[PDB]
Amino acid sequence: STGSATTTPIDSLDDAYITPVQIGTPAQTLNLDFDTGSSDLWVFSSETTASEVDGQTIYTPSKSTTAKLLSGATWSISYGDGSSSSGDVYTDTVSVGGLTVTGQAVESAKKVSSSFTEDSTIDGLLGLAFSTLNTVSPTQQKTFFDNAKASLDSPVFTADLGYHAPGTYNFGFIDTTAYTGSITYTAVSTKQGFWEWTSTGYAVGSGTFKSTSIDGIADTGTTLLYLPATVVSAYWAQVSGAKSSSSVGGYVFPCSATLPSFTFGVGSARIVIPGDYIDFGPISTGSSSCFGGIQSSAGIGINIFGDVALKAAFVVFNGATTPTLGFASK
Ligand SMILES: CC(=O)N[C@H](CCc1ccccc1)C(=O)O
Repeated sequence: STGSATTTPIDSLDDAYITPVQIGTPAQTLNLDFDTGSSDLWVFSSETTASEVDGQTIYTPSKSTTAKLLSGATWSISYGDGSSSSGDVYTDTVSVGGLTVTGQAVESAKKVSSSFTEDSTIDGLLGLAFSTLNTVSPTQQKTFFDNAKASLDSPVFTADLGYHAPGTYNFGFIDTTAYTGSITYTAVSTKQGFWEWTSTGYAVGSGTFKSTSIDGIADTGTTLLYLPATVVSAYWAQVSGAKSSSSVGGYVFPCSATLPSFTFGVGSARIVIPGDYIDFGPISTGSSSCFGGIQSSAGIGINIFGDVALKAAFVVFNGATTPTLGFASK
C-alpha cells in the first residue's frame, strides 16, 4: 500500500504545515501537524477543557463506531518550545492520503497549553519519530508509520515541504518526479528516538564550504534551523545590521536587507537554502526589524534541521532495520 497527502502552510511565514487526517467511522477529518521530532498522535477532542478550545476541529470518539477506549492509558507530553498537552487514549481507524491503519492509538487531549489553544489552524499532532519516544503509559503505543510500515510497498515516508506553498507527504514510495539529481542516503542514529544524522558542513552565501561534522535531527515540527553558535554567527555576520537580541530572543536584521543563502552538506552533496527562506518577517506588526530563520542551538542541547532546512530538499525517511535519511535538491 501507499498514501499521499498534501501539506499546507498554516500562515504566510510557513510557521508550520497541516495535513488532513481521517479519524474514525464515519471519518472525522482533522488537520494535523506532522512532526518527525515526536511520536504521539494527539488531537483536540470532545474531552478537551472547553476554555482551551478556540476554533479547532475536534475528534468526538463517541460518534465513531470504530473507536475503543484504551483502558487505563494516559499520555502527557512537553515539547522543546515549552508547550504541552495530556489526556487519555482511544484506538480507532486512521487514514492519511488513502493509507489506512486500524487500531491506531489516538491520544485525546483533556488539557492543552495556551500556545495550542491560540493556534486555531492546528487540530493536533501526528508524530513520526521513533516509537520509543511515545508517551502513552503504562503501555507505550506505536506511531502511525510504525503501524503502517509492514503494509507499505517500501518502509519509507517522504517530506516535500513547500516554500510559501503546499507540499506533500508520501508513504510507501519515492516519487522520482519530485526532485532533481540524485538522493543522498546518510546514516541515522536512533539512540535518542529522533531522525538524528551528521551533516558534513556548511557554507554562507557564495563562500567556501567549511567541512565540519554537525550532528542534528530532521524535525518537520520545528519551524527554524537551529545550529551551533559558531555557524550561526558566521551566517549573520554577512548581513549588515544583524544582531542577536536578548529581549526578542534570537538574531534580527534590518527588514531592508537581502539575505545570503545557506548551504548544508549531506555527504558529498549540498543542499542550498535560498536567502528568502531565512526571512521570518517583522518581529511585531509594522516593525522594521526582521526575525531570522537560522538561530543558535546553544540553549537547546541539540541541533535541529527544521522546516527552514527541510523545505529546501526532498527528504526520505527510511524505517527499515538499518535506518537512513535521504536528501535531494528539488
Ligand atoms: C552520506 C553517507 O556517508 N552515507 C553512508 C551510507 C548510508 C547508507 C547506509 C545503509 C544503506 C544505505 C545507505 C553512511 O552514512 O554511512
